[PDB]
Amino acid sequence: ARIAAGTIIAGAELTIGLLQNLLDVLANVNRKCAVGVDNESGFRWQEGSTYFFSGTADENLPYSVSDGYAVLYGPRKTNGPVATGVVGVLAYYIPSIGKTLAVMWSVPFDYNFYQNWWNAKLYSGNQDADYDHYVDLYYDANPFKANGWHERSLGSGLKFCGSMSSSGQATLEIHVLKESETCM
Repeated sequence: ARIAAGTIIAGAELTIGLLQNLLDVLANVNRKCAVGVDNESGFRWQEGSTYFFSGTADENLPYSVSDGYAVLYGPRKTNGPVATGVVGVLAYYIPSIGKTLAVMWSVPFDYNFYQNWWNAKLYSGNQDADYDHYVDLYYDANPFKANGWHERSLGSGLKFCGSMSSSGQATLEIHVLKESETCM
Protein backbone atom coordinates (compact mmCIF):
# COMPACT_ATOMS: atom_id res chain seq x y z
CA ALA A 1 0.00 0.00 0.00
CA ARG A 2 0.95 3.70 -0.01
CA ILE A 3 1.67 3.15 3.75
CA ALA A 4 5.18 2.45 4.17
CA ALA A 5 7.93 3.23 6.55
CA GLY A 6 11.00 5.01 5.27
CA THR A 7 9.04 7.13 2.79
CA ILE A 8 7.91 10.72 2.28
CA ILE A 9 4.24 11.78 2.00
CA ALA A 10 2.46 15.10 1.60
CA GLY A 11 2.59 16.76 4.99
CA ALA A 12 -1.18 17.27 5.10
CA GLU A 13 -1.62 13.49 5.28
CA LEU A 14 0.11 13.04 8.65
CA THR A 15 -2.23 12.06 11.55
CA ILE A 16 -2.22 9.62 14.47
CA GLY A 17 -4.47 7.20 12.58
CA LEU A 18 -2.02 7.13 9.68
CA LEU A 19 0.80 6.36 12.14
CA GLN A 20 -1.28 3.59 13.72
CA ASN A 21 -1.59 2.00 10.31
CA LEU A 22 2.17 2.27 9.96
CA LEU A 23 2.58 0.52 13.27
CA ASP A 24 0.60 -2.42 11.89
CA VAL A 25 2.95 -2.91 8.92
CA LEU A 26 6.13 -2.81 11.03
CA ALA A 27 7.62 -6.07 12.29
CA ASN A 28 5.48 -7.77 14.93
CA VAL A 29 7.82 -7.05 17.83
CA ASN A 30 6.52 -5.65 21.12
CA ARG A 31 8.59 -2.42 21.26
CA LYS A 32 8.34 -0.16 18.22
CA CYS A 33 7.43 3.39 17.25
CA ALA A 34 5.73 4.77 14.15
CA VAL A 35 7.42 8.19 13.74
CA GLY A 36 6.07 10.94 11.51
CA VAL A 37 7.73 14.37 11.24
CA ASP A 38 5.98 17.06 9.16
CA ASN A 39 8.23 19.68 7.52
CA GLU A 40 6.21 22.92 7.60
CA SER A 41 9.43 24.89 8.10
CA GLY A 42 9.68 26.56 4.71
CA PHE A 43 13.15 25.02 4.27
CA ARG A 44 14.51 21.90 2.58
CA TRP A 45 15.82 19.15 4.88
CA GLN A 46 18.53 16.84 3.52
CA GLU A 47 21.23 14.27 4.39
CA GLY A 48 18.98 12.36 6.77
CA SER A 49 20.91 10.32 9.33
CA THR A 50 20.03 8.00 12.21
CA TYR A 51 21.57 6.88 15.48
CA PHE A 52 20.37 3.91 17.55
CA PHE A 53 21.27 3.50 21.21
CA SER A 54 19.17 0.32 20.98
CA GLY A 55 17.20 -1.31 18.17
CA THR A 56 17.07 -0.76 14.44
CA ALA A 57 14.71 -0.07 11.53
CA ASP A 58 14.03 -2.25 8.51
CA GLU A 59 13.64 0.69 6.09
CA ASN A 60 16.23 3.41 5.61
CA LEU A 61 15.46 7.01 6.55
CA PRO A 62 14.77 9.12 3.42
CA TYR A 63 17.63 11.36 2.30
CA SER A 64 15.53 14.54 2.10
CA VAL A 65 12.23 16.05 3.26
CA SER A 66 11.14 19.00 1.14
CA ASP A 67 9.00 21.77 2.61
CA GLY A 68 5.40 20.57 2.47
CA TYR A 69 6.23 16.91 3.18
CA ALA A 70 6.36 14.53 6.15
CA VAL A 71 8.81 11.66 6.73
CA LEU A 72 7.66 8.27 8.06
CA TYR A 73 10.11 6.10 10.00
CA GLY A 74 9.72 2.84 11.90
CA PRO A 75 12.22 2.13 14.69
CA ARG A 76 11.75 -1.21 16.40
CA LYS A 77 13.52 -3.44 18.93
CA THR A 78 15.65 -6.42 18.02
CA ASN A 79 13.35 -9.45 17.70
CA GLY A 80 13.09 -12.07 20.41
CA PRO A 81 13.07 -12.40 24.20
CA VAL A 82 16.04 -10.04 24.48
CA ALA A 83 14.73 -7.58 27.12
CA THR A 84 15.50 -4.53 24.96
CA GLY A 85 13.54 -1.58 23.63
CA VAL A 86 14.26 0.96 20.89
CA VAL A 87 15.99 4.28 21.56
CA GLY A 88 17.46 6.61 18.96
CA VAL A 89 17.76 9.87 17.05
CA LEU A 90 17.09 10.97 13.51
CA ALA A 91 18.61 14.14 12.11
CA TYR A 92 18.40 16.34 9.00
CA TYR A 93 20.63 19.17 7.81
CA ILE A 94 18.69 22.39 7.03
CA PRO A 95 21.19 24.28 4.85
CA SER A 96 19.21 27.51 4.45
CA ILE A 97 19.47 28.24 8.20
CA GLY A 98 22.78 26.45 8.84
CA LYS A 99 21.22 24.11 11.43
CA THR A 100 20.58 20.42 12.09
CA LEU A 101 17.16 19.26 13.32
CA ALA A 102 17.40 16.21 15.63
CA VAL A 103 14.45 14.15 16.92
CA MET A 104 14.76 11.59 19.76
CA TRP A 105 12.51 8.67 20.74
CA SER A 106 12.84 6.29 23.67
CA VAL A 107 10.60 3.23 24.02
CA PRO A 108 12.02 1.19 26.92
CA PHE A 109 11.81 -2.51 27.56
CA ASP A 110 11.07 -2.29 31.29
CA TYR A 111 8.01 -0.18 32.08
CA ASN A 112 8.33 -1.32 35.71
CA PHE A 113 11.04 1.37 35.92
CA TYR A 114 10.89 3.53 32.76
CA GLN A 115 8.48 5.25 30.36
CA ASN A 116 8.30 6.65 26.83
CA TRP A 117 10.08 9.94 26.07
CA TRP A 118 10.68 12.15 23.03
CA ASN A 119 12.35 15.46 22.17
CA ALA A 120 13.47 17.70 19.30
CA LYS A 121 16.10 20.42 18.98
CA LEU A 122 18.24 22.42 16.54
CA TYR A 123 22.04 22.25 16.59
CA SER A 124 24.46 24.37 14.55
CA GLY A 125 25.99 23.16 11.31
CA ASN A 126 25.54 19.74 9.72
CA GLN A 127 25.77 17.23 12.59
CA ASP A 128 25.38 13.52 11.88
CA ALA A 129 22.93 11.91 14.34
CA ASP A 130 24.95 10.52 17.25
CA TYR A 131 25.12 9.48 20.91
CA ASP A 132 25.81 13.02 22.12
CA HIS A 133 22.48 14.11 20.61
CA TYR A 134 20.73 11.21 22.37
CA VAL A 135 22.25 12.14 25.73
CA ASP A 136 21.44 15.84 25.35
CA LEU A 137 17.87 15.21 24.21
CA TYR A 138 17.07 12.49 26.78
CA TYR A 139 18.97 13.62 29.90
CA ASP A 140 19.72 17.35 29.59
CA ALA A 141 17.22 19.14 27.31
CA ASN A 142 13.88 18.45 29.08
CA PRO A 143 12.21 15.72 26.97
CA PHE A 144 8.46 15.19 26.89
CA LYS A 145 6.43 12.32 28.40
CA ALA A 146 3.60 10.57 26.57
CA ASN A 147 1.00 12.82 28.27
CA GLY A 148 -0.53 14.81 25.40
CA TRP A 149 0.57 17.51 23.00
CA HIS A 150 3.51 19.79 23.65
CA GLU A 151 5.09 22.80 21.88
CA ARG A 152 8.52 24.41 22.11
CA SER A 153 10.47 27.06 20.23
CA LEU A 154 13.52 25.92 18.27
CA GLY A 155 15.10 29.27 17.47
CA SER A 156 15.89 30.30 13.89
CA GLY A 157 12.25 31.33 13.45
CA LEU A 158 10.99 27.77 13.98
CA LYS A 159 9.12 25.75 16.59
CA PHE A 160 7.70 22.27 16.93
CA CYS A 161 4.67 20.58 18.41
CA GLY A 162 3.98 16.91 18.90
CA SER A 163 2.57 13.99 20.85
CA MET A 164 3.77 10.47 21.71
CA SER A 165 1.53 7.61 22.78
CA SER A 166 2.37 5.80 26.00
CA SER A 167 2.66 2.05 25.31
CA GLY A 168 5.33 -0.23 23.86
CA GLN A 169 3.81 0.02 20.38
CA ALA A 170 3.81 3.78 20.09
CA THR A 171 3.13 6.62 17.69
CA LEU A 172 5.24 9.80 17.63
CA GLU A 173 3.71 12.69 15.68
CA ILE A 174 5.77 15.89 15.28
CA HIS A 175 5.18 19.07 13.24
CA VAL A 176 7.94 21.64 12.59
CA LEU A 177 6.58 25.05 11.72
CA LYS A 178 7.33 28.74 11.56
CA GLU A 179 6.96 30.61 14.85
CA SER A 180 4.16 32.75 13.39
CA GLU A 181 1.91 29.75 12.65
CA THR A 182 -0.41 27.93 15.02
CA CYS A 183 -0.12 24.33 16.13
CA MET A 184 -1.56 24.30 19.66
